[PDB]
Amino acid sequence: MINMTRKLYYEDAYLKEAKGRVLEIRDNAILLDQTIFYPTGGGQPHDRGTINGVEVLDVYKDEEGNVWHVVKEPEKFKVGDEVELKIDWDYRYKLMRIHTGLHLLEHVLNEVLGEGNWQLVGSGMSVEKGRYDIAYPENLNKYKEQIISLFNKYVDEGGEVKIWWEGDRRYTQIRDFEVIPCGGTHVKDIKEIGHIKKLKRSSIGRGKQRLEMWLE
Ligand SMILES: [Zn+2]
Repeated sequence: MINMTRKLYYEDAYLKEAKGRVLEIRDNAILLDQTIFYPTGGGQPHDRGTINGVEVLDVYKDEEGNVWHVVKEPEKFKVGDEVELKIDWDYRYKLMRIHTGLHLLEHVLNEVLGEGNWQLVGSGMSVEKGRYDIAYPENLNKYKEQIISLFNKYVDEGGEVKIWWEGDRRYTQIRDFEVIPCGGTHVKDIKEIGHIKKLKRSSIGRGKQRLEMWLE
């Protein structure tokens, strides 16, 4: 079935610039059939950049999961032909390190707090920091330092972050750690993440704690 806008970022291979035919249009929407521009959802913001040197402001998906690229100059595009794609690599790559960071934080937390003794409740990330909302009885702070040293240690050692599909479902995994059902864009190796720049703990309420992490 090709009625689904083929995606390239899932195959990323870190490809920065892309080129693919063009499909229908809306007010600002620009349905396509090729793209390196990651839509949204899963806590990983829509990376950005330029499509034909044009300004991309929003990038999401439709019910059938069709990537629409909300641009600034919609009055410079037809309705069928072909175009070039350019994405803010850095803003992208610095998101992968972050997103891949969170998965590692998941394992690390398992090791330190004990797999089972805590519950992930919320997630998501900004362009600079990442957030992991959790539900754990003890005031996390008493683990700040043990967590960071462990996060980093794994980093240095590095490890392959393999990814795959099992039909219409995509799974990911770091080394021999947790196998996660995430749907974002990850680095190929965690050594490509970097040590923690800062790990702030805060109480979000209802007894839920929030780990915000920053990378060097
Ligand atoms: Zn995730």
